[PDB]
Amino acid sequence: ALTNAQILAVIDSWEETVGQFPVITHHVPLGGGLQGTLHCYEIPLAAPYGVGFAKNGPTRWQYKRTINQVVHRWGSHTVPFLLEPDNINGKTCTASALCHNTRCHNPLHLCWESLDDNKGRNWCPGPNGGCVHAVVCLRQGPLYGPGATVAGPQQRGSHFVV
Amino acid sequence: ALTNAQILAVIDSWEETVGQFPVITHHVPLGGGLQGTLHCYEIPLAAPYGVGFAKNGPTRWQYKRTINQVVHRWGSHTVPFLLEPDNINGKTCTASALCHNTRCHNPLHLCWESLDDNKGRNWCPGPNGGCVHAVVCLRQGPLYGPGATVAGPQQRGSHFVV
DNA sequence: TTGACTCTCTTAAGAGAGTCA
DNA sequence: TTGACTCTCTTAAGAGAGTCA
Ligand code: NA
Ligand code: NA
Ligand SMILES: [Zn+2]
Ligand SMILES: [Zn+2]
Ligand SMILES: [Zn+2]
Ligand SMILES: [Zn+2]
Repeated sequence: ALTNAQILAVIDSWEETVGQFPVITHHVPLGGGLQGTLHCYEIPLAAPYGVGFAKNGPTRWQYKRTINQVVHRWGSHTVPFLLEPDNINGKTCTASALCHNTRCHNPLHLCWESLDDNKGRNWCPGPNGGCVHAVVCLRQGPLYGPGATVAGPQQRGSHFVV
Repeated sequence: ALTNAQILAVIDSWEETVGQFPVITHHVPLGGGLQGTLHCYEIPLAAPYGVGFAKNGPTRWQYKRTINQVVHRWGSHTVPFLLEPDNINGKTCTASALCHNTRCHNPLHLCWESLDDNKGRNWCPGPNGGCVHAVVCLRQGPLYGPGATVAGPQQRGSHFVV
């Protein structure tokens, strides 16, 4: 809600509930042929999910609290960042899952950045493979690699140059 | 159904028309602090665009040919790949602009790959900065870099471990 | 046969808000 | 107040199809 005290209360309440979510260990590529371990705090697959949480889509949830008899609701991954600017360079700030695990709500696996930065982490080589993100990646992106291109650049005639 | 000859004729007509688009020289980052040159053949900003071309959206165009009284239409960037498979690994193949210049229709600047591979090139370090794309990038992606993250992973209490 | 417009849809990273009990 | 559902929207890389003359 409006007051700093109320916001801190929201963050602390959210952390307590998510702190009780099942902790699941995931072993992950770091880049450079190295492997690491992440501990994700995963929201349940079906109701009940936890105090204040409800599912609004297959892998979308919201956190709800009643303050001053008014209902305040936020995207379930956004709560750690309620005290942060909600935009940057004219772009909306988004909750960005460093572990690439949508059910995870571990705030140590989340950052707050533009949707472009967020998406781009899917192709990052990872913290031991050359990641240059200022807020460093926790793992190599799931989509990093040579790709599966069907056809490359080509022309039939002689009208074009690179 | 259009024959291979008819399809080849469509590709030849497209190349002949696009080859007359204005050719614009762009200096671009290659990665590794190096600079290169790309020559883009750019569709005009407003009508007329060229024989067979029409704008269906702000930066979307289609190419149309009528053959034996039947109207055929294709996405304007897809024509170089009409003789290629149209899906791979169960994913639709898409025209992927290696020059990251949407108005460009230079077929030497296009490849044919899944939408995920396509998008991921936005963050590639480039052909001289460590690109691992099997069909190599022509330049460093416009979104490669440290990013502009507003807040990193953090907790208020002690409920979480990484 | 052709040009110049119109509209809506896909994907996978993200969101807001309403209806009931 | 709290829980468990419903619906649609945003972005930036990509698409298909209709109307009229
Ligand atoms: Na993400
Ligand atoms: Na692209
Ligand atoms: Zn996680
Ligand atoms: Zn990274
Ligand atoms: Zn180009
Ligand atoms: Zn590349």
